[PDB]
Amino acid sequence: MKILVIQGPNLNMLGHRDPRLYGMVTLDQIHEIMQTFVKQGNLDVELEFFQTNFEGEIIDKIQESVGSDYEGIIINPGAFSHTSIAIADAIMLAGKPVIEVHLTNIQAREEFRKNSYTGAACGGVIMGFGPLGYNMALMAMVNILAEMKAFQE
Amino acid sequence: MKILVIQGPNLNMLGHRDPRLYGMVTLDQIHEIMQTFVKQGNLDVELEFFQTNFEGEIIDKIQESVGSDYEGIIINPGAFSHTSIAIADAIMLAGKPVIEVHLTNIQAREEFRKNSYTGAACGGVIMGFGPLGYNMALMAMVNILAEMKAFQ
Amino acid sequence: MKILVIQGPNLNMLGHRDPRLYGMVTLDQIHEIMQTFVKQGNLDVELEFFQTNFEGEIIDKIQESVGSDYEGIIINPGAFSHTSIAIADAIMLAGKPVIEVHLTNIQAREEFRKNSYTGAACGGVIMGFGPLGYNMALMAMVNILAEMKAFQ
Amino acid sequence: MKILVIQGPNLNMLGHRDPRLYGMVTLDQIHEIMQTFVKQGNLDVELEFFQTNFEGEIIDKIQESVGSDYEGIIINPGAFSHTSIAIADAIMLAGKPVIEVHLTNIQAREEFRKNSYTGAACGGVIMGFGPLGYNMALMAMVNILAEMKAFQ
Amino acid sequence: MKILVIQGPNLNMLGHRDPRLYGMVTLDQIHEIMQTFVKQGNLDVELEFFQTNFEGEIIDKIQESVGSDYEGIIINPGAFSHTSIAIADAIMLAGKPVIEVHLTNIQAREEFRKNSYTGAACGGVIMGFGPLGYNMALMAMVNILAEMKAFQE
Amino acid sequence: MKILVIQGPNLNMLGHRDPRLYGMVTLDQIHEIMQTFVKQGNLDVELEFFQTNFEGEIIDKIQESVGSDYEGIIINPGAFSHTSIAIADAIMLAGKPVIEVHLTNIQAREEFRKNSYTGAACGGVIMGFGPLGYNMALMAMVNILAEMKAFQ
Amino acid sequence: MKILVIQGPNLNMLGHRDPRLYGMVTLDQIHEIMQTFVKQGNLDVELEFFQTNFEGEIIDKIQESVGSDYEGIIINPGAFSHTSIAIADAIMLAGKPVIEVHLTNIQAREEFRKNSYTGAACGGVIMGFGPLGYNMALMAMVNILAEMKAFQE
Amino acid sequence: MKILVIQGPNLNMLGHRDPRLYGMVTLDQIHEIMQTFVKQGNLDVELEFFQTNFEGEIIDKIQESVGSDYEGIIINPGAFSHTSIAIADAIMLAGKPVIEVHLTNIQAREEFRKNSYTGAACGGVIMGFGPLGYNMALMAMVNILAEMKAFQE
Amino acid sequence: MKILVIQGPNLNMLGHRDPRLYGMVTLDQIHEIMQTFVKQGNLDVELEFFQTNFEGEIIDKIQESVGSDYEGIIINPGAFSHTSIAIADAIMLAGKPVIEVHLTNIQAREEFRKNSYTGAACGGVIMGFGPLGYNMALMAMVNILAEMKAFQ
Amino acid sequence: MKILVIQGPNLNMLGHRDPRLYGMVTLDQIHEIMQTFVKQGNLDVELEFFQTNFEGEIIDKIQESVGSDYEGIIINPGAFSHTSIAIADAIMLAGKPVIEVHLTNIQAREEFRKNSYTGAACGGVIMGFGPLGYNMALMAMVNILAEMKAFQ
Amino acid sequence: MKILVIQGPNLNMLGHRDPRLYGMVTLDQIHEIMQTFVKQGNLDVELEFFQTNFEGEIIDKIQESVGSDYEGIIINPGAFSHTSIAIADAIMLAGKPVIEVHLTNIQAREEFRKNSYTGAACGGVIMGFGPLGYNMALMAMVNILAEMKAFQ
Amino acid sequence: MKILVIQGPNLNMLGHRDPRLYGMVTLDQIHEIMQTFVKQGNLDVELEFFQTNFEGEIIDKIQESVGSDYEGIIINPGAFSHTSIAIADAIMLAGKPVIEVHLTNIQAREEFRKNSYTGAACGGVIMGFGPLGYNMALMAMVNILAEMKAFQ
Ligand SMILES: C/C=C/c1cc2c(s1)[C@@H](O)[C@H](O)C[C@]2(O)C(=O)O
Ligand SMILES: C/C=C/c1cc2c(s1)[C@@H](O)[C@H](O)C[C@]2(O)C(=O)O
Ligand SMILES: C/C=C/c1cc2c(s1)[C@@H](O)[C@H](O)C[C@]2(O)C(=O)O
Ligand SMILES: C/C=C/c1cc2c(s1)[C@@H](O)[C@H](O)C[C@]2(O)C(=O)O
Ligand SMILES: C/C=C/c1cc2c(s1)[C@@H](O)[C@H](O)C[C@]2(O)C(=O)O
Ligand SMILES: C/C=C/c1cc2c(s1)[C@@H](O)[C@H](O)C[C@]2(O)C(=O)O
Ligand SMILES: C/C=C/c1cc2c(s1)[C@@H](O)[C@H](O)C[C@]2(O)C(=O)O
Ligand SMILES: C/C=C/c1cc2c(s1)[C@@H](O)[C@H](O)C[C@]2(O)C(=O)O
Ligand SMILES: C/C=C/c1cc2c(s1)[C@@H](O)[C@H](O)C[C@]2(O)C(=O)O
Ligand SMILES: C/C=C/c1cc2c(s1)[C@@H](O)[C@H](O)C[C@]2(O)C(=O)O
Ligand SMILES: C/C=C/c1cc2c(s1)[C@@H](O)[C@H](O)C[C@]2(O)C(=O)O
Ligand SMILES: C/C=C/c1cc2c(s1)[C@@H](O)[C@H](O)C[C@]2(O)C(=O)O
Repeated sequence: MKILVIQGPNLNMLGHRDPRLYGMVTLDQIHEIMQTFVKQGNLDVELEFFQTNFEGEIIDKIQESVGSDYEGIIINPGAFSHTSIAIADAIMLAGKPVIEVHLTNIQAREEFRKNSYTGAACGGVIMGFGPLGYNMALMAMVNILAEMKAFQE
Repeated sequence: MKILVIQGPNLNMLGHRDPRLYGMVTLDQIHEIMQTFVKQGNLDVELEFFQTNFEGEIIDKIQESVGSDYEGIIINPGAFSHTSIAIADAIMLAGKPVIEVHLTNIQAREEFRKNSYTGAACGGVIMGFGPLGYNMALMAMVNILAEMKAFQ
Repeated sequence: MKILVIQGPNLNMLGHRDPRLYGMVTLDQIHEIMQTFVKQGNLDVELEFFQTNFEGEIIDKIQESVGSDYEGIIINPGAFSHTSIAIADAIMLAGKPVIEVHLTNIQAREEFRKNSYTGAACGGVIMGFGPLGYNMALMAMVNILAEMKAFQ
Repeated sequence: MKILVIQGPNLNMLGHRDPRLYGMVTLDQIHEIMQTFVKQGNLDVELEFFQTNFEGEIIDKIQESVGSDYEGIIINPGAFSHTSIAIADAIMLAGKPVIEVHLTNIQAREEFRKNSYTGAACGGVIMGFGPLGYNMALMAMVNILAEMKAFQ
Repeated sequence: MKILVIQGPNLNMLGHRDPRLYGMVTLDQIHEIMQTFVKQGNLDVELEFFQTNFEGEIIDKIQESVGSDYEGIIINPGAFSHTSIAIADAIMLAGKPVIEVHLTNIQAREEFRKNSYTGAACGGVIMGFGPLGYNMALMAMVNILAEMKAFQE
Repeated sequence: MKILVIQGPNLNMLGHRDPRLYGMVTLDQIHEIMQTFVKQGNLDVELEFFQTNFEGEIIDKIQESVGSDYEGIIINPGAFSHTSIAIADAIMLAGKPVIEVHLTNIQAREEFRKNSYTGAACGGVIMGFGPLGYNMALMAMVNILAEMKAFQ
Repeated sequence: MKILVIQGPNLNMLGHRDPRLYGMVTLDQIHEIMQTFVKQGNLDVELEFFQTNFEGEIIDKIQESVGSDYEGIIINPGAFSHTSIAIADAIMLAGKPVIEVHLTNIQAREEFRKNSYTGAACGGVIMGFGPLGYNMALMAMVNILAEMKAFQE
Repeated sequence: MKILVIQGPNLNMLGHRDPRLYGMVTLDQIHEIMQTFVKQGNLDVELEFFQTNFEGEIIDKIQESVGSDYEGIIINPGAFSHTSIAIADAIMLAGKPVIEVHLTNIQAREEFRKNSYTGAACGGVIMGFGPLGYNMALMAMVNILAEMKAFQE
Repeated sequence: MKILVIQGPNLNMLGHRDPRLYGMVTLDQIHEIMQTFVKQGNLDVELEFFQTNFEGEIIDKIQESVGSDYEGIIINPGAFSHTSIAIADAIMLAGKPVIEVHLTNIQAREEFRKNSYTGAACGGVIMGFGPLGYNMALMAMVNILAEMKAFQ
Repeated sequence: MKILVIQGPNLNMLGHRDPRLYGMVTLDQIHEIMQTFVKQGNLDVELEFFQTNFEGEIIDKIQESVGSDYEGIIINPGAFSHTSIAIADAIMLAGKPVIEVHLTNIQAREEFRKNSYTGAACGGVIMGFGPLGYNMALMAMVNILAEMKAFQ
Repeated sequence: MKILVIQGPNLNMLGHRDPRLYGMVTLDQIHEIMQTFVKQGNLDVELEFFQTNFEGEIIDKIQESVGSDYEGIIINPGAFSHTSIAIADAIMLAGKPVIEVHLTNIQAREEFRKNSYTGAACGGVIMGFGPLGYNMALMAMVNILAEMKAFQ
Repeated sequence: MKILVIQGPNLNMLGHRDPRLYGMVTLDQIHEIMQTFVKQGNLDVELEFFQTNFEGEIIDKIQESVGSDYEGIIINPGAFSHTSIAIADAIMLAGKPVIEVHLTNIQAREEFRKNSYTGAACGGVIMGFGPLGYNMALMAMVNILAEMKAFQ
């Protein structure tokens, strides 16, 4: 099964900036950890990784999850989580399972980070586990897609 | 007269997703309905259609309108209606007629859809008629322009 | 089909006061324009016009609509748009098409004009086109009704 | 005991519109149910019923309750509950017991129904029991009037 | 000159209810005091008195101040002061001077009395002087209409 | 009919403290008044009374109403009305009729008493009648239970 | 009887700045108009005029209305109307009648002018009549002090 | 390692009430699934399960995580998530890792569920995965405690 | 005189956790300091100490105070200060002196600590002095009681 | 040690006005009570008293404290507590102990008295004890200073 | 050019207190830095410096700028920026260019510093550059005064 | 010094639309004025200019400032100032000085312009001076870079 990992604005700077707040592990390193999670689990999962600082590129990518190629999305929308009704609508419209991940606990930071339009549109949200949250999302997504398959059969 | 029809984020997914909310007519089907409204009315209107999920492509397109080709805009900014001061400002600086259309009644949904920066910047707003709203906007734009050329 | 045109408080003062805000066409002149739109289109539409400054007369009239004479309402509730839950409720219980019209763009004036209880209760809202907005509403109501009789 | 039952706007449409929210029992049926309750408990109570969509008619009627004819009021102000400081003041100035009734639970619907200016002016408030709430009010009104008289 | 005195909902109950809050002087007594103010001043003023509990009657009356019969309005809108955008618009549209009077200080009571849509539409507001406020409004209106006349000449 | 009457925090201090606000009738007296009301109307109703200052004991007790012993609850949550989402959820999950009672009019006191999470979860709410409100609730509960059974 | 007229911050610039908003009549001219109002009425009133841009000077002056010399105060607190809980408390503590005057209608301007801590502390408020409001306050104060005298006797 | 699973008010009614909103799987069934997760993983984890409808019992239990017996807590505070500053403080004071779990997405329900005092106090939050969220929390906690151990050595 | 010292949720963890926020003196050490303040002053004061994490145990204890044993309460409600209308109400109905103490300055922390329902219900509040605040409260309670017995 | 006692606007009117709100003891009487508390305790405390209605005189005085004469401030800013960021800032920059006192419980009055910029800037706040609050502050300041000289 | 530099409350404590927030450069040093900037660019500018903790002295001084002596004002109102509608009005009534300066970024501190009534009244606002901001203001003031004169 | 000047959405329309609000000077003219300012003060500064209507292009460009090419950024984010937490975070993560400029005074326009997420992330903010503000920023940037180097 194909799982699309979408990483939003500023995430490409992971490990390179503000280690104290977001950690030393880079985005390329998180994605290799996700692939090793699959390999070791022998999961029937093909991951695709996509990062962008553009709202419109995120939406275009989500819409491309139309065709029977991608089954689920794992998304960290970054700061667009708090502001983008347009990505939230794209998630609602996608009609495939979407899981939201935040490295930090967005309940425990500035008041302006508390709202997540996107996260409200997603089936589930994971926050404050750093990079591990992404392996937690994989685990979850595999289970959700298998349970959807059982129900269809 | 040249009329530019701008369709904002997610609008291209019409008729393919969430039919009970946004209906079964696709974006291509709305646009051919608008064309038929023109043809069948022998209106002297040349339509151009543009869809995008990018706020900046919308601004670029509104600014591209400045050069005596395009005379009015009919815009559905989608979710950017509620969030984009930047598009509101582009509308303000465009210095020609802009009508906002919404498929749904944005007073009757989530609280976060009630604010419209863009609609506040347009001369007129139409909402809740589905696709017919775009034909309503055409009727308006043609009367507005007609009346503008007489007053000049 | 019978269409009822309800004009709320102050609307009768049109063209006699504050022309730079609400224009120079009077309420009688808008209504004869709507009639001409019907006649000149050979629409099978019988218009009835009603103006009042009384919230209760508006409710009475919406309820009087219940009996298979009137098929849709075109309403400009005036200032009651922003304050009258009671008219919103009458609209909800009326069980037929209601379109709200506003002469001005109520997203672009005082903050207290942004809320519309009534417009939230209507299928569609039109604002900011001046008098033309009522012709836009007629076009809509006729298409809505047409489409309703086919689906029955 | 002469007890005035005032029914506010839209209440005359009971049973005739939106049965799923407000029930199939009509206003006339509720008033027969109140008389049946007065009989089958031998309350020395004479009911007077008054329905209106006019705020001012409700205020006129409350003021009429000045003369030693009517001893208490049972009121369902409808949507005026949420908006009418004028009816709340009329209640306050009346100096007779008033009891507010709502068919629905106005803590469990839209946010705009939670405020009741009127309810706050009343001695007590009943909500969410449908037509029975009016009998519950009768029960309390007879009791309140008894207490006042024992004190006299 | 003709001055219209509009008294809003509940005002007809003055002196008869809640003396403690609104006083012992009745509405009919305030209006006789206003007429005696004119008579004694030898003011060229004809007063018309109108009370109603209907928003629509107030608006109808204000609109009737169209014809060159009434020059100014003195209004106590009562509780409609706080709620009626429709009366505020009627005042704005009237294009004759309108003065708002409150018996009580509506800054010193419930929070819901603080907003006055109507008072914001009026040229001036007088509050908290009881019945005297109405003679204060007369004095003011006479002066305003005389000053308007001088300016036109 | 087994009907559980739950009385929330501070309610056991009735009559013993602040008589001017909450009356001189004690909680024990209110419960005798409820039994007297069941007798003098031959309601086939058995009352169980429970008072506590613990939120969790109220939730434990509502959950106990799972087994086909207790058919309905009459609750005065006290100050937990304004604060306890946990009791409101217990009410929602109970799937038996619940009716909320307050001695005072909680629309007419401090701003912090106006919210009732619990009341919103209940089928109906009664306030401002003092001890009588509990009898009013009984009346409604017996009726609600009858309607449910006729439907069964 | 002695009536103290307190004029708050910026009022000394009347007639000299922003004529369009506050008028051409200067503060010294308003005070002469008030004195002519007394003279012509033959009112038993001695006026004292005091302007200051200092909150503390206003409060000190109000407290000086302790001794049986001043019977009433007519105050335009200016912008301190909206901000000074300290002047509002001084008014409450004074226990003599105080009337608030605004040249403009503070209901019809910026949202930040709508609150009047001071005006809520005063028995009455007059706003939007320009200079005339001060003669309206005099009229009112004379009537209030005479009515207080009758009641004491 | 000992992991304490705290389940808050109403959770004991899982599977028995409102299946549509919270599911058919009971609380006792979730806890057996967590134990099978451990057994199958061969994790060095001893689970203790505790449910209560009492705020004070939750706090007492958290404080009992003082002694070097329990290393981490997995908590679903239920409705106390939104209201209990006292449990949030107990979490802050505990100085052991605490993970918050919600069955539902509390961003996508009533406005009153959006605030989580407790979740802000926790290192991480998981929401909207139903029962699976608890196995996701276990996975996370095992990883967090192992990483803490490596760092101490 | 008997003085009851009530310490609310988490207070028992003092000096064992978060020393930089709440200090290094334990709850037992504060209480023996209060005892020494009494002894060393030969005050005629008998202290009783009570800590709990349960809102209902606090209410129970305030109500238990009603019987002419206990003359005043010194309370630190902890986090319940900000949330418990139920304890505020218990304080109001207790009908004797209650002083609230907080170790920290609750005006100078998170916004959610600024509201104190309980402190609004107490005669006096002390905050920000650490443990010394409890000795300050003792000094106050003894002067308050002294002055109360003279006035009786 | 030198302790400066600053009394803000209106405080000089104590005991001469509104006795039921602020009591009958004058400002001079409070200050001689504080002196007696010192003398009778043989505290090594030299008090200086300052009252003013001027925000700037308060700031001037706090800044004048900078020079090794004055060691701590006891302040009642009066109404400036709720409005003066400028005094809050002066307190922050003063770099020595400041205790705020209020005669009344400012959590239990108008909503506009609940905010205290100044009290948020002080180490400790005392409110609701009347004049005794100033003796409480003295006790605190002496213990705070004592403890500060030992730690140096 | 005579340019008045007004420094508001607490500003005279620069360098003497809280160096970590406001720097180690004193107010006197900032004013020498401004003179050095006028020299090393030959601005025909004469500076006058005025610091005060009194709102009324700031208003008195702004009013003094009436007479054709002072052509512009450079002001750092301190905390009065956030609270003084009176100083904002004095700025508005002055009819000479005024420029506001803050040492710190008042968008990046407490929520209560974000509002500036004064800044809103000024032609421009500078923040977050420390002492340099005053030179930046000088630069703009000389330019603004030039533009006005070219126009003259 | 390589200094990047980023100009946000709508800024390329300077001088071409709404001259009354934003002036007649074009973006190209502002950038020549900045070069002229660098010359006539011999700042060893090389400017790079970048304008875009795309939020993501602004973030891409700020990230490009990672490599030791560009030492500081001067940014006018346009309307993204009020809405873009994403650009504010890019500013924060950049770890080079950034200075925000606005042509207009964003404290003196609509309420929706007062918030600046970006400005809050920046070292300083300049507003209301028109084109000159960019030179003021240059002045500060060269200084800030000097201070950092002296420290190096
Ligand atoms: C290199 C930057 C990573 C960021 C992650 C996030 C950012 S910025 C923020 O813009 C957002 O508020 C929270 C966030 O999505 C997270 O914690 O994962
Ligand atoms: C295929 C999606 C169409 C949408 C239309 C709209 C969306 S999403 C929403 O994002 C917006 O709130 C309302 C809206 O502009 C409309 O009703 O036309
Ligand atoms: C002659 C007055 C006409 C009015 C129209 C309207 C008014 S007043 C207002 O009271 C309302 O806010 C807007 C409005 O409904 C519209 O623009 O059509
Ligand atoms: C036929 C309509 C009945 C209505 C009743 C009510 C309405 S409308 C509403 O306008 C109001 O909010 C609640 C209400 O008073 C009730 O539940 O009884
Ligand atoms: C007999 C009732 C007189 C009233 C006057 C007024 C009422 S009710 C109120 O409804 C309104 O809030 C204030 C008011 O207009 C006034 O003080 O004059
Ligand atoms: C002896 C105390 C009785 C109380 C009742 C109530 C209290 S306290 C309050 O805590 C609550 O706000 C209202 C209330 O439920 C009622 O009016 O019945
Ligand atoms: C020369 C300035 C006169 C002013 C008067 C007033 C000002 S400023 C304002 O500071 C205030 O908002 C209203 C005001 O008190 C009034 O209209 O009288
Ligand atoms: C049987 C009830 C389970 C509940 C779970 C929850 C409840 S009630 C709620 O009280 C809370 O808002 C969310 C919640 O913690 C969750 O989704 O896990
Ligand atoms: C060991 C924990 C002590 C606490 C004290 C307090 C807590 S937690 C808090 O929960 C409360 O907000 C403030 C408080 O009451 C105080 O400062 O005394
Ligand atoms: C003689 C006036 C005394 C005052 C004291 C106070 C006042 S006015 C008030 O202006 C302030 O809100 C509370 C206060 O500081 C206190 O209770 O000590
Ligand atoms: C020695 C104190 C200097 C201060 C400056 C300022 C203060 S206090 C504050 O009171 C204000 O909020 C911001 C301010 O104007 C600035 O950053 O320049
Ligand atoms: C040609 C448009 C220029 C604009 C500038 C600005 C705009 S639009 C606005 O979108 C923004 O609120 C303020 C602003 O950044 C400024 O004053 O420089």
